Amino acid sequence: SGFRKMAFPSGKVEGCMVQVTCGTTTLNGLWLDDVVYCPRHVINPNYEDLLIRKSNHNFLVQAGNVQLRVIGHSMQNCVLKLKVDTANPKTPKYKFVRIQPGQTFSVLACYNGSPSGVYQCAMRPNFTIKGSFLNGSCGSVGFNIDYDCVSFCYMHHMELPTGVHAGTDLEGNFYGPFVDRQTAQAAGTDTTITVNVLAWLYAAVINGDRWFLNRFTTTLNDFNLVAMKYNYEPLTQDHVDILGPLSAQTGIAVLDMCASLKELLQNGMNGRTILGSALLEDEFTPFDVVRQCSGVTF
Amino acid sequence: SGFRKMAFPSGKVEGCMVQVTCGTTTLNGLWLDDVVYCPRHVICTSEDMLNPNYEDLLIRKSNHNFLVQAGNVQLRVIGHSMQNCVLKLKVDTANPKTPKYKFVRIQPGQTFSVLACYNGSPSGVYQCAMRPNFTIKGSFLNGSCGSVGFNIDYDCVSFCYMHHMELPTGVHAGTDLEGNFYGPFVDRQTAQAAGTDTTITVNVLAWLYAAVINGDRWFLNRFTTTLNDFNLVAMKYNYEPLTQDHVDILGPLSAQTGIAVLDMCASLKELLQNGMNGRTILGSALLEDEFTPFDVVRQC
Ligand SMILES: O=C(Nc1cncc2ccccc12)[C@@H]1CCSc2ccc(Cl)cc21
Repeated sequence: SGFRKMAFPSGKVEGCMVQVTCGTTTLNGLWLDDVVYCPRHVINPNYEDLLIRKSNHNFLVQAGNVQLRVIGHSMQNCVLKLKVDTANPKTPKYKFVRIQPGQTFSVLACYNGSPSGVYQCAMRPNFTIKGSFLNGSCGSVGFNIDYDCVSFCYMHHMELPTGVHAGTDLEGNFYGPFVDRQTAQAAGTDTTITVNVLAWLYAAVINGDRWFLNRFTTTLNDFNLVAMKYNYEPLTQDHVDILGPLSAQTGIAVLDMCASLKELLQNGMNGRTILGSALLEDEFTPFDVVRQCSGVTF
Repeated sequence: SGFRKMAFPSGKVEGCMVQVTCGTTTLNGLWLDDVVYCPRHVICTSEDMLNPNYEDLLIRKSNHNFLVQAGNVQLRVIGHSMQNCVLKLKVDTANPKTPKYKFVRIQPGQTFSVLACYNGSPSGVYQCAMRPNFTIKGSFLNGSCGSVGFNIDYDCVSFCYMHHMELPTGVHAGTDLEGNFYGPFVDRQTAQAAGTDTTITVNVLAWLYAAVINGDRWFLNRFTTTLNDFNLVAMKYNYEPLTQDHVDILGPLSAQTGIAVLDMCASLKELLQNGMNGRTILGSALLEDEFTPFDVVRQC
């Protein structure tokens, strides 16, 4: 029993964190094989013009107490790739994956190439992450672990004026309509990840919290008309299919749980909590719920 | 900016997790140097869990009865001893991945990271606090016994908890790494219940200071309070008494924000009286109590 916001074990990623210094800017790098990936803002910015002026010895890369020597550099979108002479012996089995809004991942927050914390979060529908980062956290990475394979999905680049964070996939493509420069940028109005709230309501049922259940069901269209009113993302037939295993396990049809959610949105919690929360939690995917309520290991 | 419940990076602990099997029972072990630490109840059978005589069950065991597995490698047990509720299995190989470590016993209100494991394989990491009633509100299933709680400070891993059991309310009980249980619990299947839990007041105050550091001030008020008046009110909401030690501990956060501890106590009293009124503090509609004053200074 119990339901916690759980992150993947970060060990396979800790062995990849390095410090990257260029000029006065120090941030984090991801050392995989003989390449160090880091935000290109380490170099009105014409990044082609800025990178051409830099030589390999301008980038000081530090892996623990060992300085790696840079033997090449190239840019791929908003990520700088520093070719190093040494392949990381701790390189795990990995993939670069781009995630969709609503998908969750673990973030290994780093400062000066040293991991300081690990937390679980979700890519918001507005493409920001509500992370916890300070100055020097740039280059910190988001990931998921599948068996023995680390799927890198995020690299931190900046903080928006509202305190939320913006970054790219490992190929340098930003999540969201953001650019890597000091300019007027704002996160769009956020919405609640509906499929994730439903997954969390199923997790509450699996943990013995049933007070919010009711005899009612709803059509997908009627639920979505309610979801639009409360700034909740539309629930698709794909989401309903994805919730299938949890619906079979608890005996509560997805549209039956949708009527519970509709009543919760119109009436509130009434002083009650669900899994120790007075708000509807949306940072657990259906897969996260199954994984935690079954104990899958890595 | 931002405030998350952050766990320590678990890598230094992952390289210590092993599987320990004794008969039909399989649980997790912590392999540090040439010793594997695990709950002693790994030696318990079916008609043993109610009233086990661990000394009697252990004397009947030999080293080869304990199967220890580190990844795909079976470690050879060359000795065994019991220290309180932990079994110490001497192995023939020192863990090359052993980090700099200490065994520390924590007090209620202290937080730590838990590396939840099944079959010696880490599955997740989360943050939690030792409740005032000595239980932890963890996320543990069958086979998670032997999973450990820890903090990392200056490259040193301080092991503070080892998971042993789940109480009937879904809360968890365990020991420090010397085998001493936290709370009035025993590693027996006899009727045991967690005491009434209370809110960790010093942690709620630390979290209110974290909210102020992050720009949220809506809950502040023009009032102050005496420590005694705060404790009389707080106890009525099942909040732990705030001691002068707690007030001293909150000193640095009080100096940083410019809000005296007793002025923040008056905001807390008012929040307990009024509730949040549809508002949130650091993305939460409840008062968070699993961040210590030290965690707040660390993260903010
Ligand atoms: O509680 C125990 N195991 C578990 C530990 N954490 C989470 C669990 C979730 C679900 C089922 C079992 C879980 C064991 C076996 C049951 S009776 C018992 C009595 C005393 C002692 Cl020390 C251990 C145990």
